[PDB]
Amino acid sequence: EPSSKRKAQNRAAQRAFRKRKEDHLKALETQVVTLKELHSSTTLENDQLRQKVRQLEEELRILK
Amino acid sequence: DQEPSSKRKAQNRAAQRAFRKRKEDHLKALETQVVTLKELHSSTTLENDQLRQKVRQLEEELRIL
DNA sequence: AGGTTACGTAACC
DNA sequence: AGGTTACGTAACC
Repeated sequence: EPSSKRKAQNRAAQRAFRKRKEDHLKALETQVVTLKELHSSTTLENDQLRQKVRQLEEELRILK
Repeated sequence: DQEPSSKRKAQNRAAQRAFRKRKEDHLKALETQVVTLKELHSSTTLENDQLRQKVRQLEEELRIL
């Protein structure tokens, strides 16, 4: 059977490990919410930029 | 004394095993989703950078003639 | 070395 | 009722 010191170390190592898993879980939950707002905004900017390119392409098609 | 019955011990084990499974299934799903989202962010950002260049190439071409 | 894998214990709600 | 909260145990690498 593990010594009193090894027992104590296993409890502490698990306490720490358990906390890191919780921190990581919460960090991923926030990343999905953030990366979803980030995706919805950069894709809206791409709509405006592709419409801006379609505008300049016909404006060059006309003036040339 | 106050010790749970053999059947209750078995149920606590089963319930914990099932709880752990659900928690891990959600972990793998999030990990996958965050990867799908990160690569999508990197993809639509490269596109945004291509559209910002295509909006300057066409403005230089429509500035000379 | 002790972080990690792996499963358990039991009160609590 | 048993899912959930809360920690522990120890071998493995």
